[PDB]
Amino acid sequence: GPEPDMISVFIGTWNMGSVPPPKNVTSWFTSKGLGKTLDVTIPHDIYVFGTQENSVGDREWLDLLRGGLKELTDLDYRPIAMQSLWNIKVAVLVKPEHENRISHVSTSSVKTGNKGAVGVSFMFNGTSFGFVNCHLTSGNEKTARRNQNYLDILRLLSLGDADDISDRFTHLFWFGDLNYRLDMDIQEILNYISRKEFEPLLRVDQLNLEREKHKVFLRFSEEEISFPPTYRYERGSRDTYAWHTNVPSWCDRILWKSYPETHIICNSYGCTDDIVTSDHSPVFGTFEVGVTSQFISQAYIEFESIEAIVKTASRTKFFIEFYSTCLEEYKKSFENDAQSSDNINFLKVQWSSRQLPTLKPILADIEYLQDQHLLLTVKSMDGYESYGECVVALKSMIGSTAQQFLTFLSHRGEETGNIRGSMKVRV
Repeated sequence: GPEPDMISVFIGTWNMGSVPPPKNVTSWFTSKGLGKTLDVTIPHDIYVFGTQENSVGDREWLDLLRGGLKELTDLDYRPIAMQSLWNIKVAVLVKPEHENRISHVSTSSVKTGNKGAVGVSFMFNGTSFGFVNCHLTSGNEKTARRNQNYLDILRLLSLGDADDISDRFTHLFWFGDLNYRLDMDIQEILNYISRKEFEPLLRVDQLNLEREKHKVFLRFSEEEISFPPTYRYERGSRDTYAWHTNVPSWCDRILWKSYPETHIICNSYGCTDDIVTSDHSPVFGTFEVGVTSQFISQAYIEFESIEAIVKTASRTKFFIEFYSTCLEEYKKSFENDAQSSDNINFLKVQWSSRQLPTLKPILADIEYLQDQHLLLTVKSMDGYESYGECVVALKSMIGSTAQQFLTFLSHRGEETGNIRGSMKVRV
C-alpha cells in the first residue's frame, strides 16, 4: 500500500500549423471542449505533449509547458525527457514526487515536408510506458503512403530494450497528426457535422477502415469519437472549415495498446474549441493506468505443453524464447516434438513438457508474480528468425493446477497465428 497502485496520464496532440501558439492553452491541459471532457481540478501524474508543425524552439516550448502547468497546479513539473525531429516534438512531464519512481528513460526518432515520429519510454516503478508522437503523409488519396510510414516507424523506432516496439511496453500510446481522412463527398460531410451525427462519418474514416483491414495499428484501441473533425479550420475561430480539396477529417488521434489483464480506462477524449491559432484543434486524452510497485513494496513457472499455429510452409523445427523483467535472463525451449498441417497457410507445432524450460522468477511473492508478463517468441532452428511474438499475463495463472492461456502471434506488423498452452506458477 505505500506506493502508487494507479496513476492518471494526460496525452495531448496538436498540429500547431507553423505559427506561434496563444498564451492561454489551459483548455488543452484540462480536457475542456467537445467530446468526452472533464470539469476535475486534480492535476495528472504525467503529462505527455505531442506536437507537429511546431516552430517554437525545443527549450522555449518546454518552458511554456512547465510554466502553464505551474500556473494551473502550483507544482513544478519535471521534464523526464523530450525528443524533436525538426518541427515534430514530444515532451513528458511528471509531478516532482515521482522523480525517483522513473527509470530506464529512452528516446528515439524516425524520419519517413517533414514527416516521421519521435518517441519517449521509461519505467514507472515496475510498469513500462512508451509514447510515440507522429506526423504521417498528408492528402486524401495517400492512404497507402500513411500505412507505409506507419510500418517504417514501427520497424525503425529504437525505443526501450525483441524485434519491434509493439510488445516492448506494458502500455504503448501512439498519437499525432496521423492524417487519415473521410472518404465522403463534402456536402454529406457538412450535413452530418451540422446535425452532430458523427457515426455515419466514422463509418468512412480511413484510419478505422485500414485498422479493420489489419494494415496498421494491430491490437490498438481508440476511445469512441464524439467530437467534430479537428481539421481543417480557418484560423481565428472554429466557425468555419477551410475545405477549398481538404474535406473535414479526424486527422488528430490518440491510440493505445496494453499488455493483457492490466488496468487502463480512458477518462477523456476530445478537442478544444477555444484555441484557434492553427488549422487543427488540439486533442486531449486522459487515462487511469495501473502501476505495479510489488517488487519495491523459491517460485517456479512451469509448462505442461504449448501448441502454436504459425503462418509458414517451412519444414524446419521451431523453438520458443521466454523473456520477462521478472527473470534474471531469458530461457528457451528445445525444438518442437510434433508438427502437422493446420491450413494451406499455417502449420501446427507442438512442444510436450519434456521440451519446455522451468522459469525462476526474481521474487517468490504471490502479489508480485500476479502483476508480471512473459514475452514468448517462436523462432526457426534454421537461421533463428522470429515467426511471431506474444505476451502472456501471469495474473490468473497462480496455483498448483495447470491452466490454459490462449493468445495471438504477430511479427513485423502482420498477424502470424496463435498460441495455446498449459501453465502454472508455484510459490
